[PDB]
Amino acid sequence: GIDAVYPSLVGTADSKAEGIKNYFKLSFTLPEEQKSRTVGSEAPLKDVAQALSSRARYELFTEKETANPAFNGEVIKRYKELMEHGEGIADILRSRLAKFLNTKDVGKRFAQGTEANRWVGGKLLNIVEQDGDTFKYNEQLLQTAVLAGLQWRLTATSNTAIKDAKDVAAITGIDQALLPEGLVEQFDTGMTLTEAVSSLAQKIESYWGLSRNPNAPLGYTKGIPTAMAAEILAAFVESTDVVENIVDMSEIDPDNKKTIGLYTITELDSFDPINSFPTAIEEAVLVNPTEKMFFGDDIPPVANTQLRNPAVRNTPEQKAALKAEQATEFYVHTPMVQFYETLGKDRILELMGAGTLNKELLNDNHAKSLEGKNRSVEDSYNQLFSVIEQVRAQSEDISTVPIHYAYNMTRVGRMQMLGKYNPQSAKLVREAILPTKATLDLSNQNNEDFSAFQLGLAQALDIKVHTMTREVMSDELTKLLEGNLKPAIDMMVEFNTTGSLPENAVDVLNTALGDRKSFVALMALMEYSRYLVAEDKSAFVTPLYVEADGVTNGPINAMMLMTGGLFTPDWIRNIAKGGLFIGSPNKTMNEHRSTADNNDLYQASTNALMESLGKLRSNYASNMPIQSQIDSLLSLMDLFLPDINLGENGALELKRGIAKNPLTITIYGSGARGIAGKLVSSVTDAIYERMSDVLKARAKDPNISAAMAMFGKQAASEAHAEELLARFLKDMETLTSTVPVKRKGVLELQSTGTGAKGKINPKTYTIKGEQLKALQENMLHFFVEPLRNGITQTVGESLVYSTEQLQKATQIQSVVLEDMFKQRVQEKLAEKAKDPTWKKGDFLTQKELNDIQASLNNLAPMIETGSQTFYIAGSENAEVANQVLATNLDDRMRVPMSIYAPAQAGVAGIPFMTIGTGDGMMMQTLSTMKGAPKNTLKIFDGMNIGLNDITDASRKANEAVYTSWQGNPIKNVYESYAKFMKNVDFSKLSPEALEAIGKSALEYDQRENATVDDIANAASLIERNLRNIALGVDIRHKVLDKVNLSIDQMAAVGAPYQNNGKIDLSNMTPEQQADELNKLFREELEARK
DNA sequence: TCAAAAGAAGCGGAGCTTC
Repeated sequence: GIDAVYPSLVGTADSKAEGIKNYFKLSFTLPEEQKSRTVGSEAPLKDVAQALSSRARYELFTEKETANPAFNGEVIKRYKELMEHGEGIADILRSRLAKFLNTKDVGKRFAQGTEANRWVGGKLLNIVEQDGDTFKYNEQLLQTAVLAGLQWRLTATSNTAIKDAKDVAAITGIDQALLPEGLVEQFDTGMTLTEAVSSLAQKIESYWGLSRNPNAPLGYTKGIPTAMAAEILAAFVESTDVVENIVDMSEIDPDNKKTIGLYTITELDSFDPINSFPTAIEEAVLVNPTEKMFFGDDIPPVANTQLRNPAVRNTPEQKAALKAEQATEFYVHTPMVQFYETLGKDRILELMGAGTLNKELLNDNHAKSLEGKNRSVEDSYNQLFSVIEQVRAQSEDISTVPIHYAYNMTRVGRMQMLGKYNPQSAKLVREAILPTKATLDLSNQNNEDFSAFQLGLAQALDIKVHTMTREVMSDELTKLLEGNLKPAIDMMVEFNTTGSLPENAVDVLNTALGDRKSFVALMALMEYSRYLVAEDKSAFVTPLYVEADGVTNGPINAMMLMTGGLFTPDWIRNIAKGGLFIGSPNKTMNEHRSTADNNDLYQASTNALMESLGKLRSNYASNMPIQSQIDSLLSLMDLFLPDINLGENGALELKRGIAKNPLTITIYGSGARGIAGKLVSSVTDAIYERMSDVLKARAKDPNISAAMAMFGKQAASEAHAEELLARFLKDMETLTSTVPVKRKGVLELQSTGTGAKGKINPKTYTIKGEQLKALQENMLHFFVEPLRNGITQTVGESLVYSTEQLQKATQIQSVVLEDMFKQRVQEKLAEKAKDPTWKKGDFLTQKELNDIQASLNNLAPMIETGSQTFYIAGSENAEVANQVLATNLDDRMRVPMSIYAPAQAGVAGIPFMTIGTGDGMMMQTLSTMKGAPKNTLKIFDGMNIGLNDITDASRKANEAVYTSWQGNPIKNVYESYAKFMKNVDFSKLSPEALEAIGKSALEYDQRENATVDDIANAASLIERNLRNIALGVDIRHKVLDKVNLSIDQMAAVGAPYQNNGKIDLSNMTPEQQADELNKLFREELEARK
């Protein structure tokens, strides 16, 4: 079969033969059902080029009757030029093989018997054929691989993952808090070797259309395609389709020896016809294209497995979730597209980005951040227009072309729309392609329709819609439309009348919006002005939406899901700030915020921080030098952060804002040091920006006061702008030269001998490493520490205990799985080494890996809820194989061998379960529950709803929130950890893993003098802890369900979900409610007893 | 801290080494 297709390859397809053995045929086999239309073709480049030569030829080749209408003349012409370029890549490749065969007589040595086809750099020799006194590529495999390479070149960038700080830190080996400025931007805008080759390899093997033989070594099944990828990547470097950049980390940190390769794909012109249809190749080659747009009733198929987690199948309920979301039709809203278009890319960059930095006369570091904001917008813009260019071809009226999007479930159970730039992920696109729409009767402003319309406009305009009633927001929206926004409204009216914009459109918009500016705000100004000129106001069609938005969702979900003790009154008040109201029939978040408590969970945190902060000062009341450090750190923040306000007499006031991100990531398991670095970065980002202001201040006057140029705004006078300049230089002084150190459980100031000193240069200015670290330590001990205590005091110690036990449990388990998998890989390799057909370079077969994985089932690597499946340890590390998989023909581009294997979890257990059983389970529920809202856009912790169904959809959302609150993540972990605890043997563990386990289950002291039996007893103690917590959470949930509850967590609209609790707890203080709930609690315990 | 990983290259044909 396979030999009949490739009968001329070099070698014998028998692992037991003595001479050259051909590992291509030994590792692959023809599939049952055709996957690629090139297998069997003696020249895929020519055949595919012919197939692309005309719509008629295309249709026949793909055995389809009609072809994408986007496949017209211009596109056809661009694809002809691209095919000719494919021949260029092919020629480069053929020439590289020849050079490889000549150097060090590899070719001659290979023909004489040297098994060079097994070297990390010669696996491609498995696809060559004998030709005279040398070898040559098999044209079918080569060309097909080139076709794969062309598709990848056209759409790889758009499919890349977004790299945050964590990623960059892991890649570069530089602490996340110390990354220079545009470093993250530089690495997010390029691909690492692994990222490039991996996606390229996947594409190549896919186009080859064969199947992996389960009994073939991974070194070949994965190696041959990866080796082909490396060569194609090298070829693209030679052709300049791809730019390679070797980043030397020794400059950005003299101690780092890592030199990292970065790969960027030369972008095509935004107006290139290929963009209107960049999947023509993919769609001709693959019978089941996994890269295309979905129009009409061409619905996306349902992913069978969790994203990048083949070991986990999407449960039946999750599959139903995906199906519902993928069936939703999205539509282009022409007015917005025409607006973006009339404004133009350049002006949207000015308006929503940094618009033209050409005046490269602004702080060097600030300039790198501004450049990043521009990129995100620009790429976002071109991607939106490439999409409408294809849509446009589908029909005469682009507003009526239905659009479907593929989705998939992630590790933490979220339904992520696939693709970097889409409605779910890109704000710019979100306002252009919507699933929402409604026909409203706005003829009377007393109608409910108008009231929904106002809600939509107000929320888009940044009015805190969930903090007031419809009525009150109705007045606030009006005062704004007729106020600061009127000039922008009038302009939009003209735009929706003649199609033109003034020359000062950016200024009119920027001035009318102020900090309310955003893409959704542009939609609001657009929709209101459309309504104004509308002929028939009684039937206004708009995609404008209202989002049922979760209030402090993550922290509230955690409190609700993992608090496991008796009920507390602080807890009852605090949980009310998240939508759970006890004894208040039909109460809404709007009434709660305006009538009972105007402070949300972020504020409560900030207020607890302020108290814990004042407390810190007392413990050092006399220590003048410490008081001054705190005061200086507080002074620096007040100088640049809006959330801090030191006032005249010293009154310290804080906004809920400074606790937003920290409260959130502390729920995702973040450490204190990490939070501190985030805050520092905020400060520095603002300083760098103020440095640009100064530059721009003296360019506007060469004599402006240094102080006046930097604080002319914040100040009210001269000597005043001098007081601020005095605080700055002094704050940067004490903060970079002196840092707090915790000794004997007490704080002590220590000099760094690396303080900031010298004449400030507003353009070169930069807060370096040793100075960033200093700010970091001050921020850590004088702000974050008290903030962390405040957070804990707010969410509850009980919840913190649960997350600790959860982390510990999931960690310990991840360790064993990891150590065991690694060991059993070492045992098998130990056998293979005794086999004459095997070689040190080959790894194990997929079968041998599937067996090793199976040998771990009894350790319960999976966590089940009944509707969701989690595999916390799952990952793709290079640690298991610990070896190169393949290199290019120049002995470079050495790609490490990655294997799907369990790894240490760290704190990952927390985010996985809180997100998974929290917002993950909720949205899943919301899209599959009886009467599931239709035509919405779900973004994890919020849902966009068309103006016509905001009431019922919001209520269903709150109901979904309620059923997700019936979850018990700890219980699920208990179930898994308990099975694990009865099959694990801590003596089979290396001292390495045995030590990590001790860290989680044993208190620092007992670690050294700890036997296997010691950590086994402790680990066993953790089982009981979880068992107890799970039992508590379960009682609370049942008890809480017997009382009358009103839930409005997905606030905005004011449609709370009523649980019909029979027991009435109205007319009671939280204290009374706690005692009553505990009576039902103790009572329920007895029941079980 | 979750969402996905992750250094390059001589000599020799793996994996130690130096930057």
